[PDB]
Amino acid sequence: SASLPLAIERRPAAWTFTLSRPEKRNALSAELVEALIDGVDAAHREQVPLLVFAGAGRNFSAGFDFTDYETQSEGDLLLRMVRIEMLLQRVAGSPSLTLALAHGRNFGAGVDLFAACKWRYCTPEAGFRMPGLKFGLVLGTRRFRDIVGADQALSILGSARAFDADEARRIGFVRDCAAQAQWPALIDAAAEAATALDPATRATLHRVLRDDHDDADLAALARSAAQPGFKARIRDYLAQPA
Amino acid sequence: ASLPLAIERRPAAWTFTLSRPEKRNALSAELVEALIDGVDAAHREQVPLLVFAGAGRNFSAGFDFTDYETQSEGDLLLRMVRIEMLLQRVAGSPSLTLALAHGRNFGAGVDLFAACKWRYCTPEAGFRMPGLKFGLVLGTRRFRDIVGADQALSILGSARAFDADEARRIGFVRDCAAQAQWPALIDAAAEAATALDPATRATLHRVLRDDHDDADLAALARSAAQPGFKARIRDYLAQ
Amino acid sequence: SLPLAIERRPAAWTFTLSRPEKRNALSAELVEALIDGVDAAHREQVPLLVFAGAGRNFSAGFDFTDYETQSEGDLLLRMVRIEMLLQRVAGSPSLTLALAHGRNFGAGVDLFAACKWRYCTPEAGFRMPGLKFGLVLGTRRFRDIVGADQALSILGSARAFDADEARRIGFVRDCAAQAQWPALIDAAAEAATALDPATRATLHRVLRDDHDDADLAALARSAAQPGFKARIRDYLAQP
Amino acid sequence: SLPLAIERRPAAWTFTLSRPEKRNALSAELVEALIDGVDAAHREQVPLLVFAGAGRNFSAGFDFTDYETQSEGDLLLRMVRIEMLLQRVAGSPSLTLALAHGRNFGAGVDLFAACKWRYCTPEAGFRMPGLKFGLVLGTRRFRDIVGADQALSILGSARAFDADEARRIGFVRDCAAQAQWPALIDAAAEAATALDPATRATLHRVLRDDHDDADLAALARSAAQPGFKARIRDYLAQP
Amino acid sequence: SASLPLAIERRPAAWTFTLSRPEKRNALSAELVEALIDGVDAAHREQVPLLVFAGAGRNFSAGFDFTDYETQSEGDLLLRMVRIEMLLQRVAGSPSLTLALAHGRNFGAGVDLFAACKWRYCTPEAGFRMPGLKFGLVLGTRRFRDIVGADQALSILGSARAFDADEARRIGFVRDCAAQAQWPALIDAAAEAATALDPATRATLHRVLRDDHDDADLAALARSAAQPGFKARIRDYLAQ
Amino acid sequence: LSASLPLAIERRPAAWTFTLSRPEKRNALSAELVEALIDGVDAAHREQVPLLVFAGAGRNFSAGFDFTDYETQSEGDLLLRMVRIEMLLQRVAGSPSLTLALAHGRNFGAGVDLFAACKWRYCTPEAGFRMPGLKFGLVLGTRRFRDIVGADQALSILGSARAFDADEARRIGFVRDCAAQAQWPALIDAAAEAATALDPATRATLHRVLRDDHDDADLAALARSAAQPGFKARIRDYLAQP
Ligand SMILES: [Cl-]
Ligand SMILES: [Cl-]
Ligand SMILES: [Cl-]
Ligand SMILES: [Cl-]
Ligand SMILES: [Cl-]
Ligand SMILES: [Cl-]
Ligand SMILES: [Cl-]
Ligand SMILES: [Cl-]
Ligand SMILES: [Cl-]
Ligand SMILES: [Cl-]
Ligand SMILES: [Cl-]
Ligand SMILES: [Cl-]
Ligand SMILES: [Cl-]
Ligand SMILES: [Cl-]
Ligand SMILES: [Cl-]
Ligand SMILES: [Cl-]
Ligand SMILES: [Cl-]
Ligand SMILES: [Cl-]
Ligand SMILES: [Cl-]
Ligand SMILES: [Cl-]
Ligand SMILES: [Cl-]
Ligand SMILES: [Cl-]
Ligand SMILES: [Cl-]
Ligand SMILES: [Cl-]
Ligand SMILES: [Cl-]
Ligand SMILES: [Cl-]
Ligand SMILES: [Cl-]
Ligand SMILES: [Cl-]
Ligand SMILES: [Cl-]
Ligand SMILES: [Cl-]
Ligand SMILES: [Cl-]
Ligand SMILES: [Cl-]
Ligand SMILES: [Cl-]
Ligand SMILES: [Cl-]
Ligand SMILES: [Cl-]
Ligand SMILES: [Cl-]
Ligand SMILES: [Cl-]
Ligand SMILES: [Cl-]
Ligand SMILES: [Cl-]
Ligand SMILES: [Cl-]
Ligand SMILES: [Cl-]
Ligand SMILES: [Cl-]
Ligand SMILES: [Cl-]
Repeated sequence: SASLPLAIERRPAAWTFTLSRPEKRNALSAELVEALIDGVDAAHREQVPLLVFAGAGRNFSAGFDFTDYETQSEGDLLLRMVRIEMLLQRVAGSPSLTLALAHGRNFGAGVDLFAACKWRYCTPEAGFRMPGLKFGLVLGTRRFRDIVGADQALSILGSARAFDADEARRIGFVRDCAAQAQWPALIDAAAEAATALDPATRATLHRVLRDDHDDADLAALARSAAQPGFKARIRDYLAQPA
Repeated sequence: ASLPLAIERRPAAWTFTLSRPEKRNALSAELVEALIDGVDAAHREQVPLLVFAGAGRNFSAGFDFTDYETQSEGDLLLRMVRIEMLLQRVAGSPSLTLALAHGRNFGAGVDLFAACKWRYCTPEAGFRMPGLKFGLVLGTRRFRDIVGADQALSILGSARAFDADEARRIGFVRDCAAQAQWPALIDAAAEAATALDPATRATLHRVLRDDHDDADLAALARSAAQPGFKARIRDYLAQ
Repeated sequence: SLPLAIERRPAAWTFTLSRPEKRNALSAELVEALIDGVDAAHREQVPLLVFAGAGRNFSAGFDFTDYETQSEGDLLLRMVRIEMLLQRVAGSPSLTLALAHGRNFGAGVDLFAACKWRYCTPEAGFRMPGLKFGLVLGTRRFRDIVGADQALSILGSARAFDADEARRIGFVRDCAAQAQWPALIDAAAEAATALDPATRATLHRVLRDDHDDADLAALARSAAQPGFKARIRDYLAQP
Repeated sequence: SLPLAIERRPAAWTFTLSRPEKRNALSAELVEALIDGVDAAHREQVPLLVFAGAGRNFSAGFDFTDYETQSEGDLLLRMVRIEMLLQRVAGSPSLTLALAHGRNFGAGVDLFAACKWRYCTPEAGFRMPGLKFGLVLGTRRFRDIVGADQALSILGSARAFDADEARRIGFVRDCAAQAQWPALIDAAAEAATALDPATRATLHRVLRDDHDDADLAALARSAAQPGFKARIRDYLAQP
Repeated sequence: SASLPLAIERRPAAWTFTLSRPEKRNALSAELVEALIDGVDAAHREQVPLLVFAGAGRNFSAGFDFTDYETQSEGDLLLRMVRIEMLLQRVAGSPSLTLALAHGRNFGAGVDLFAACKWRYCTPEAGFRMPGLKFGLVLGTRRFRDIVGADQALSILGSARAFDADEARRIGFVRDCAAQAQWPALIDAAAEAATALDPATRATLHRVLRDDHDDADLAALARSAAQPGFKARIRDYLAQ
Repeated sequence: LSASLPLAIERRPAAWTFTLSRPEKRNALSAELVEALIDGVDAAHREQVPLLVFAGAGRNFSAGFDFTDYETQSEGDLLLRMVRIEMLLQRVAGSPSLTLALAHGRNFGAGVDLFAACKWRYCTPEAGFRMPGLKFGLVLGTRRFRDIVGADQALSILGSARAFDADEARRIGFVRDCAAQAQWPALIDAAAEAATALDPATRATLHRVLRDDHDDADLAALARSAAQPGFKARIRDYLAQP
């Protein structure tokens, strides 16, 4: 209880959530997910105009932390995936404007957290992969579809393949590519856009714009991770060469 | 040590008998998996009629809380998800489904009963879905669809018991029937189930059903995944 | 001799099925006459549409006379047009009243079901046996009236039900002898004209559970499955 | 003199409509007072909201006093605020209880209908006449309570109904003399507090048929039609 | 009255609705909105294949007319906004093909009227802004999103900002940037497309293609404009 | 004719290839061909074939509904054939298999809709497409087309009941890319690999989750349009147009 896997910088127009496990590729431990949920909930209570998501170290996030998954039960793993989806839905449906800034190699729920944010930028060298369908996981699927279209989503998710910054830009997954040196200016621009409307009107606008399939998404996640043999499917995937 | 489930296979019907007499037919993970396996097998074979009953003194006491203190929050979530996956399989069955209740029934046990299309109980039977007392949202909309939003709020809102007479009044059971009359009900049900060709029976059930499976599973998952689940169970089990 | 008689008064049009030597069975001609008549009434914004049958009954439904000489496609088309008729009546901005007597079958019962005010003679009978030959017609609209439990029992066994059972389950408002019928029509004409045409249309729209597309799709699928004529043949042989 | 009294106890807030010389008619001020009070209760997560009327009745609905000095826009705005209040009550996380007596009209009946537990005195009456002047207010909520059949009967002829009919059609839980009202409030307070605040909220959300947007849209279209004030004038005119 | 705030040219294939308050930037008074509703209803009854919308003078439309809003009640303002949304829904759901031709600087409900038309063109120098969210108004939101996508809708609506003709073309809001010299040829093409199908089939196609969220749109509009303090929010915005 | 083979089926472990084989009739969909396609697609679904490939022998993919003996057929016969076509299209569009279509030549109506029902869609640079059925009141494939190309482009094409070429098809996202026939074996191999990247159950779930299901609305719209009295006369008038 003395670590800080999530750093939160609070300013009047913006809170910045820095995933802070840089020796573990910002992988989502149960502790980090719970910290994110708490932070996001607090920001919604305080009607923070802009939430910024970033990662310390070499990347944004490698997604689910598979360290010691062998010593966790099938139930333990299901709970952690459910809490991840609950987090993603809170970020996706936020009354705050949300901004994500990705760099390095990003994976799974890490990419989904990025996807849940409305303004999305990455470094020209950044990379993304959502490989979970290889072990039967159905996470972030419809949200990714809503962004890039069903054709591109099938192409990418169906073969559980990587895609780079250029491809991410082409398919509309990122607004633009931007070096880390340009990130402070992007945050300022996002802060200005977020505060252009009052909290109640901003929340209403977000609610009106969003395609809400939260229940379908959570059901699909729950079913996928609750199929008997989840742990074995993970084991098989992690033993695979690429 | 006997198996927690007995399955009997006839041409027109399979009977699933819950058999945990020291545990009030409570749903262990093993029993739920046995039921899922059994119902899945029945569906592959297109068995016209599935019958659900309990050996001993009741239909079912729902989730088995034995040693819940030694299971993780995630273990308990998974078992609850698996129960809902079972309920949805039974509720959406292409087979005709019949449930026969007696004694005192609770929680997921009552929900399993509710998931069946033909529902009968002894005149002395009782039911309670107390799960909302520990924040659990299980079977809520399916119960609403049976009894109406008004009766559902009356019963679930206070998480209270109801007896066979109220169950009949509100449409929760078609009628009451003593255990001695059950083999005859099963025969009437098997005749009903084979009155239409299997594809037509399947179509009829699909056409009639109000499908909110995703909303149901999402609400279940959210409810059981809130931090402090075990502690809420603990507090309920004390009162 | 035309198969349909239409009486036009200012507040009400009365559609009298006029094939009393053929049990008022729905030939393609009768169904088109009905569609044309109902469409005309809708253009005129007639407050009340009344449906009745000359002779011994309301209607025996689909006319199976010479079905063997009609193609699988001809039969599908006739069923589709029946459903399009039923949807026009069910969704009418007019108030609708149906008056049944004698023995009534299938699409005949569905036409009756599509009307908002439903009355029959104490001796009237109803049967919807279409599921016996795989036909899915009027299923959801019947469910909306009597509830999924009662619809499953009646449709899933294709049983005939009487006026007493019809009243019990809410399928008719009440039983009334043919002598009480003109007063019922008068009462309906008054209720129909109690609101202005635009507001009446709005109320009907706001109150209705619309699943017209799901119903037409299910009908079309059910009747277009290869071997339709053969399923009808096996049915028409039964007990 | 204020048009609304609010009594706050630990488990309940009681909103007493307090315009007994004006039949508790809903002025713009009373509607806003009700909205502010209901919003405050929602922020406080009060288990139970009780609605009652001082004097001879529960409420006579929209206050048509000096409507001639109101523009059509003024009337639209007031109707919109009424619907917003009705939707806040109907969708409340609190248990809601309404206790009616005397003769009640329009939006008054709709406020009553928005509450989950509804009781009236043996001599209480109800009438929703707004469709006579083209108003579409509370229509679907009333339908959801009594069924499309009874809703059409009552709303389609914009007719009165007494306590006996209200009980028969499920519009009230029971008829109860005012002497029995303190015990009913106590029972409602017990029922409301049987679940924790978050769970009670989730239950209410899960059980409710939410068509708030269709309801507000229908209301707005009805009251924004050119000539709406003139239709009111015609309906209210004294000869 | 004797003014003609809306001119309607009628031809067998097409009716052209010219907004004709060029000294008031074609702003939508209650009278102009009612004229438009009457005209669009008449066209529906008469099964006109193509409806063309254009503005006289320097622009298409400046949206809601705020002249003497101070002397109108909060209710009067809600009513006028409700009528505008009802108009927009009638245009958006029209069995006719609809064509809008914009120029100059356009605002609010004027941009929404433009958006309600299926084929849309503007001059290279045209500008658009939907600023109403600055005073809490929720008008045309879902319809704009359906055209340009949630991402671009948020980029524009989230800061209630202007966008020019180049941006409009990029985001798919207009078919092309076309000078008024091109407009006769474009109307000709639209009239040809409109009459390619019979009236019943054209109506069916339009219904099948449209994402109908009319009730949610009207509810969101009504709630936004009925919030106590509406007139004051308008006052604040106009002062900026 | 029982000795004829209007549909050739090639069966391999990862892929079945359905080759429409009426090259003297522009691969037009007779009742027999539609029934053969339904039978074949149903069999593949039972056998959980990872990939279905659709192709046409001769000069094209398919000219849609075979009008050859329409005068000798009743209104009911024509309705039934159209309904069975929509049932086929819905089976293909909702397939748990990955689906690939390879178009060449001039294609029409239900032929273009069969192509549209497939997830991976490629055509030669010379391929042409037209869905003219709205000219005779037919409402077939309308919503699925809209879902692929967007309401704007769908209105531009269907509102005029007009042809569109391969360039336009690529531009609007109707085809993944233009590819000449020499590149087709490699595309099929790539498709088979993509199809087998996930296990059968997960593949089926991904497709289910990605798809916008409006099957009932689609079949209702089709049935209404083709059941309107005077259908055959509308067809006659359209076929007389020069
Ligand atoms: Cl670290
Ligand atoms: Cl962990
Ligand atoms: Cl385990
Ligand atoms: Cl990088
Ligand atoms: Cl992950
Ligand atoms: Cl993943
Ligand atoms: Cl959902
Ligand atoms: Cl799923
Ligand atoms: Cl394992
Ligand atoms: Cl035991
Ligand atoms: Cl266990
Ligand atoms: Cl017992
Ligand atoms: Cl339980
Ligand atoms: Cl429970
Ligand atoms: Cl009793
Ligand atoms: Cl929930
Ligand atoms: Cl008359
Ligand atoms: Cl006769
Ligand atoms: Cl015939
Ligand atoms: Cl009789
Ligand atoms: Cl029949
Ligand atoms: Cl039948
Ligand atoms: Cl439907
Ligand atoms: Cl079906
Ligand atoms: Cl007073
Ligand atoms: Cl007032
Ligand atoms: Cl009284
Ligand atoms: Cl009122
Ligand atoms: Cl009223
Ligand atoms: Cl409406
Ligand atoms: Cl002017
Ligand atoms: Cl004005
Ligand atoms: Cl310009
Ligand atoms: Cl404006
Ligand atoms: Cl605006
Ligand atoms: Cl809507
Ligand atoms: Cl809203
Ligand atoms: Cl050939
Ligand atoms: Cl043929
Ligand atoms: Cl075709
Ligand atoms: Cl076509
Ligand atoms: Cl659908
Ligand atoms: Cl249609």
